Amino acid sequence: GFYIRALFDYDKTKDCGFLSQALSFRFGDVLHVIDAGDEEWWQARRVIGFIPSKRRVERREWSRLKAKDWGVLSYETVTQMEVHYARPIIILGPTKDRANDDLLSEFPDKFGSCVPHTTRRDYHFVSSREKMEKDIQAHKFIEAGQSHLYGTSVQSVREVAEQGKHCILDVSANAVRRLQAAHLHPIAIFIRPRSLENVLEINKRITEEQARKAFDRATKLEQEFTECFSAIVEGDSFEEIYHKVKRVIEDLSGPYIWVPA
Repeated sequence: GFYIRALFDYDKTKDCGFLSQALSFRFGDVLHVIDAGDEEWWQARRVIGFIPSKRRVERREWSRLKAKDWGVLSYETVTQMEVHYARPIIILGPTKDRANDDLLSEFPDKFGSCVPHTTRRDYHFVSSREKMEKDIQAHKFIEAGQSHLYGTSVQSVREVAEQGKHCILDVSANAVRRLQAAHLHPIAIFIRPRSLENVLEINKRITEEQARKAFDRATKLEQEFTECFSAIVEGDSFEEIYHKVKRVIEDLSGPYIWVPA
């Protein structure tokens, strides 16, 4: 058959109280499709039941958008490939900073921070801003910005990854595609707030206004970068989100991983 990665969560018993041979899966789950003979329902098992076909899932999506005329994600085929480095980590969403620091302090042997370049051991110093600006234009950085310039080079990430540890990247989701192109498949973990109230329950260190801003930024982050996420994590407290972040990292950190195309 063939393999696909789900780009949405699916649980009909949970959503409707309907019992059937339907398979339940979460965003990011890799599914082994054994029989795609039925146009509406595919037979598969998480890497044995039925899941809606690409045709069925999208038809439903397009129908939704068409409802707004004058007023789309389903699955992606994946292949397994071997990796010779430790996968970089990109945690996104509310509390991502806390999760980053705790992983670094709690497991220094497994996680490390890379050495950023700067125009201003700690940093890779660059004398010329011009040379810097050109390297940026030359796609040497996964992400950069500024009164001095700062950037995280593909090479610096590579060094940490080759040394055998997951490199904790403090970058935007835009960096995911950048890393994929450099053949350094990151583990992009999105922490999704279940609601505005949920943000204050997973992050007990911010104000109500900060939580609203956080919820809004999370919503726009999911709308635009879902395909780039390796996993989506939710919870009723940071502890639970942290526990899941660790589990997701482990689950996706083997010598063999699933990738697009």
